Amino acid sequence: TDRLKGKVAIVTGGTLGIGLAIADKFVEEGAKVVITGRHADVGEKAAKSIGGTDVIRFVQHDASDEAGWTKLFDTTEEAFGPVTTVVNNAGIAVSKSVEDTTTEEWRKLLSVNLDGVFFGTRLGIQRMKNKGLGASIINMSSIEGLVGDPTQGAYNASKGAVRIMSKSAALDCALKDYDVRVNTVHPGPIKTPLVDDAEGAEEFFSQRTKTPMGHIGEPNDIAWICVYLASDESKFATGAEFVVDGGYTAQ
Amino acid sequence: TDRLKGKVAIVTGGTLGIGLAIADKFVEEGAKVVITGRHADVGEKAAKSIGGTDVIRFVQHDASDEAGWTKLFDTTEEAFGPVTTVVNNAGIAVSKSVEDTTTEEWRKLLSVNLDGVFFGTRLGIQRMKNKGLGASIINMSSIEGLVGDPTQGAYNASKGAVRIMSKSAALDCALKDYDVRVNTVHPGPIKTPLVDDAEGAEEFFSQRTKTPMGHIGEPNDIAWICVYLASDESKFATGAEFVVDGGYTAQ
Amino acid sequence: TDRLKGKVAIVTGGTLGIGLAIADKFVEEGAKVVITGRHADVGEKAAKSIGGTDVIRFVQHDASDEAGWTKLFDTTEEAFGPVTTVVNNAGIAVSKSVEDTTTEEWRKLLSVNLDGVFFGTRLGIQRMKNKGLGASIINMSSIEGLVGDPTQGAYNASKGAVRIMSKSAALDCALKDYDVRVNTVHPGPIKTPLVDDAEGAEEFFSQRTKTPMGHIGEPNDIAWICVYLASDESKFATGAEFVVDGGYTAQ
Amino acid sequence: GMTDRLKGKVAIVTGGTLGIGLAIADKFVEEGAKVVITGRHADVGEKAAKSIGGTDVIRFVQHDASDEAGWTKLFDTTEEAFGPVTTVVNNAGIAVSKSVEDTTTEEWRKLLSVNLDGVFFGTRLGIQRMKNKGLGASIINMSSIEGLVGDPTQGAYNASKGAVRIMSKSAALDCALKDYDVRVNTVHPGPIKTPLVDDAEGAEEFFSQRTKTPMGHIGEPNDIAWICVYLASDESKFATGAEFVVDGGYTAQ
Ligand SMILES: NC(=O)c1ccc[n+]([C@@H]2O[C@H](COP(=O)([O-])OP(=O)(O)OC[C@H]3O[C@@H](n4cnc5c(N)ncnc54)[C@H](OP(=O)(O)O)[C@@H]3O)[C@@H](O)[C@H]2O)c1
Ligand SMILES: NC(=O)c1ccc[n+]([C@@H]2O[C@H](COP(=O)([O-])OP(=O)(O)OC[C@H]3O[C@@H](n4cnc5c(N)ncnc54)[C@H](OP(=O)(O)O)[C@@H]3O)[C@@H](O)[C@H]2O)c1
Ligand SMILES: NC(=O)c1ccc[n+]([C@@H]2O[C@H](COP(=O)([O-])OP(=O)(O)OC[C@H]3O[C@@H](n4cnc5c(N)ncnc54)[C@H](OP(=O)(O)O)[C@@H]3O)[C@@H](O)[C@H]2O)c1
Ligand SMILES: NC(=O)c1ccc[n+]([C@@H]2O[C@H](COP(=O)([O-])OP(=O)(O)OC[C@H]3O[C@@H](n4cnc5c(N)ncnc54)[C@H](OP(=O)(O)O)[C@@H]3O)[C@@H](O)[C@H]2O)c1
Ligand SMILES: O=C1c2ccccc2C(=O)N1O
Ligand SMILES: O=C1c2ccccc2C(=O)N1O
Ligand SMILES: O=C1c2ccccc2C(=O)N1O
Ligand SMILES: O=C1c2ccccc2C(=O)N1O
Ligand SMILES: [Mg+2]
Ligand SMILES: [Mg+2]
Ligand SMILES: [Mg+2]
Repeated sequence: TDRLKGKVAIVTGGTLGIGLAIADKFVEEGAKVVITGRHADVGEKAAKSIGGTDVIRFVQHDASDEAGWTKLFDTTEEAFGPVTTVVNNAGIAVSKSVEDTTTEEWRKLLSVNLDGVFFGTRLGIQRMKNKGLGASIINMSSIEGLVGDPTQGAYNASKGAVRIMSKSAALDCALKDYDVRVNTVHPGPIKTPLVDDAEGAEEFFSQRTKTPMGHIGEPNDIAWICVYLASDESKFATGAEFVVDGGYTAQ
Repeated sequence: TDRLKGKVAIVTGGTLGIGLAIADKFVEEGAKVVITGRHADVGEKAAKSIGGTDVIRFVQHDASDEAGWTKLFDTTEEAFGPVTTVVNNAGIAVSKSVEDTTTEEWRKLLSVNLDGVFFGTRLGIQRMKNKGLGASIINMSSIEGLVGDPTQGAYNASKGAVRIMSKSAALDCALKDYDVRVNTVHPGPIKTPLVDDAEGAEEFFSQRTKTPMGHIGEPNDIAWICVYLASDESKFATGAEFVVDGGYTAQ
Repeated sequence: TDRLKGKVAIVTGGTLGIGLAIADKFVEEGAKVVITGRHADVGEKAAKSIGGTDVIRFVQHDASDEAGWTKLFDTTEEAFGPVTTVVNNAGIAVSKSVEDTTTEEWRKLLSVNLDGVFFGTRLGIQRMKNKGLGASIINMSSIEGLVGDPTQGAYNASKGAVRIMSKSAALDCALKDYDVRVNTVHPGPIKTPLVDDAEGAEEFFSQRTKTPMGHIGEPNDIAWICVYLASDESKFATGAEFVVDGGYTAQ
Repeated sequence: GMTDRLKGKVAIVTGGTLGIGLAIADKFVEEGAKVVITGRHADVGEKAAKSIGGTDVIRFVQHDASDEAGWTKLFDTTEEAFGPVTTVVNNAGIAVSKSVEDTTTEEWRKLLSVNLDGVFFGTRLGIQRMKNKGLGASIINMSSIEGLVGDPTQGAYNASKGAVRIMSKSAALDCALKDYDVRVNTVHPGPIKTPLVDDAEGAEEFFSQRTKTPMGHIGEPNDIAWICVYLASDESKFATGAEFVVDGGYTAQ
């Protein structure tokens, strides 16, 4: 039995890392999937590496581009039918303390990590409510929405915003019987291009004082909890935080 | 396609309500299960409803009886092989505020809800560590381990204890590369005999000021998260809290 | 006897409501205080209502105005000497679900509630670090930085961002021995002009299902926890959340 | 001029003869409260009381917090000395350096009888004795950062402090819904220099590592006393069911 039977998903930033693995396991469990990203070559190769146009397709869309979001839903519904599932995964990092954060860096990171999740959640509610789809919006927070990090100040702001904004949306949808659920996923450190391109990041976060398991995670670790959250298995889960972090926040 | 292929699970209180559904879906995903209960009559047919002696068996056992835990593991192990999965689900309730709680009520509830979880977790670590089994201890807390209830004082105490004790155990297992994960599950109100017997409770907890979804969940809602937590899909999840509560704690 | 002897505090949005009472009790405990606000008429009287130019002054400044923050510190230090204490209290509300929030409303609320706190915290760290001042940055979050509200989506986002960004700042100041602490305050409902102008709000949040105490608080309730956080009494408190909410988030 | 922040209050501080409790007793008296401190060792207890003030403001009572019957005599004794009790600090607690795996059942029951049952006995009796008297009554239950995060080598302690954390919310809610005029809150110290820490070899050094306490040092008993003063005063009349964390940044990372 396919765990995402009948589901049609948008996965922002689905061409690399966590987003790519969410896409991969979404198709594996029966979902039609549109992945987005900014770079077209990367995006088209990523999509075909999972399957053909009958199951998965790439759409060039910056998650911070408000107007492009309506085209994204229209295109996705054209190819596969009504969207049932939105994974707001696109996100960037900035290695600066609050003290050392430039306003340009601040605004740039928030435009993607916060405005883009807002745009996808607001539009996802409008387009998916009251259709009996078992709709599910999965917003990618982080353990950095739960704890602080002295060199990720703007990132911390954005992931904590996503954490609580998601509860507002969850509550509204539940109280209004919209048949739309909203939850946040909080990965610990995961081996991705994001982490690979940060020199010494994996060794640093593999320290026992950081990740008690003594190693960082893999993209599939996050894909599988997103499968649970996209599926009707989680029909009673809303407004909740799902932490897959090697024990990071437990100490 | 069997998400729990090769797993051997103990499920305390697995003859009614949430425990019964956990066993049901554990076997559907390929796991041998031993369920426990104090009443041999109710417990014997409960085992048969899911299947036969090649998948599931009943073992009479009070969760607060420390010596029986050793017999429970021995019994399970020669029946099905080395135990891989422990779901500490057995629990009782008392409808008293802290002020109105008698010491006998206090002690009785904690012997099951706190001592029993301790016995299963402690022995579960001893018997499952260092065997490459992908061991998982799943400790049933509650939303009542996350927020208070004015007339569930003893219950709140037990569920907050389970919440943080599981983190201790998760951290020690991770730091010692024991290959045992420990997580807690936090159901909101769920239609079970425990709830069916408290008169007017389902209606009370279906109010929007309690559960935002306007209804209470079903035992299968808790079964599917335990499936995720018992499987190797969650191998980076330890010391974390998984909340399935219809939005109850999100407001 | 004076619990804030020698302290020099900037209190943004100090002309009404909570900020006014913070300023009041700060001057009462021997702090020198600059309050800010947008309306000069209201602000000059607000300052005069507490004391003369020797203990308190008003500066017209919009917390979203980044360049003005540098002038605001300069003006405060000219008047009273080096700033020891920054209370990022200016904030606004928008009564819209996520689904109904206009992008105009989103950007406007975040410019005050989030950018304003970022500007104040970042400059505060730069201007107060390494000067033996027992410096303290107090960032005004809300219970709405902890739980969601279906009709305050952007507000929830802002208060969640403030909650976790403040931890980042607290950690970096602690690790670098800056002698700057950073904490967040999380009021529940408080009788202020913000609540009074919102028709039916006080009645709604006084419901026992919302505030278990059956009434909302008053500005001095937040003033006194801010005095504690500004004083050297709290020299071991950093990165933490101080909730004064009538029991709102305890259920 | 300023004013005694605990004028008219009457406090019971369990385990108030050493460490955090002693500092809570000391600053409670400084702020105008009348205090009874408890402890198991009368020698330590009687000198503790005398070091803070006379019997007009503070007295010692030998009492084991696990001893339910003694709680009644304790409140009776405090009433006769000072008047109706207004403030209960459930501070007595002990530790056990064992993982969950390595905890003997005897270590388990002993720690919980003090850390959990003792806080239950004091909270329940505090409510019964202080409800409906308009005293501005406040129950302060001593949890820990170890009621918020785990520690691999304090499994029973973690259990006890997580229980205190949530049981206090139950009591806060019932008290508020019933208009008892009794607030209940928990305090969560990070590592604090006390006899409990001093007697654990290498504990202060371990918890001074930046990976544990970002401030690079542990706190002192007055750090906890001053938040308890706030919680006992009518200044916190709108605070109930909440967690007050004074930990040098430990749980912020
Ligand atoms: N890696 C971790 O340790 C970790 C931990 C916790 C949370 N997270 C979160 O999980 C999410 C995935 O992170 P990751 O580690 O997989 O990052 P990654 O390896 O850098 O992948 C980034 C993906 O997002 C796309 N992307 C970047 N900017 C975008 C924009 N403006 N609009 C649309 N798409 C964009 C990228 O494609 P293009 O470059 O072609 O646009 C790429 O497909 C992020 O939200 C991150 O904050 C990551
Ligand atoms: N129902 C809810 O809304 C809800 C919500 C959150 C959390 N929970 C938690 O989830 C767990 C299951 O609750 P439920 O609603 O399924 O309870 P339930 O309907 O009362 O079923 C409890 C099961 O536990 C067994 N049990 C009772 N006392 C026992 C003991 N001393 N030793 C061993 N087994 C015992 C019972 O069998 P016998 O009668 O034969 O002993 C029964 O099989 C509990 O830990 C509860 O605290 C429940
Ligand atoms: N009241 C509650 O129940 C409650 C609960 C939780 C949190 N809070 C938070 O507490 C803080 C104060 O709220 P309140 O209820 O006291 O609000 P209020 O009664 O509306 O007072 C707000 C104060 O901030 C000033 N202000 C508004 N916009 C500003 C800007 N852009 N720059 C500088 N100052 C500005 C106002 O003066 P001008 O209008 O003249 O500028 C006024 O002095 C806010 O951060 C709010 O989010 C309030
Ligand atoms: N120190 C820390 O770093 C830290 C951090 C977080 C929380 N805490 C908590 O803070 C509280 C105080 O700890 P502390 O570090 O100040 O401990 P401490 O220095 O060991 O002092 C403990 C006090 O409690 C008394 N006590 C011990 N067992 C008792 C019992 N059964 N009944 C009554 N009194 C008893 C002791 O007196 P006798 O010796 O006369 O019995 C002593 O007066 C405890 O709840 C602890 O769990 C401590
Ligand atoms: O992007 C990241 C990351 C990179 C490297 C280590 C930890 C983390 C984390 O927690 N998030 O969200
Ligand atoms: O025992 C209970 C209960 C009873 C009635 C409604 C909800 C709940 C819950 O969440 N737990 O744990
Ligand atoms: O501004 C507010 C407010 C107004 C009225 C009721 C509750 C609240 C709250 O929680 N915040 O933050
Ligand atoms: O009792 C203690 C203790 C002792 C030594 C170091 C840390 C801690 C702590 O967090 N609690 O609660
Ligand atoms: Mg902006
Ligand atoms: Mg709540
Ligand atoms: Mg931590």
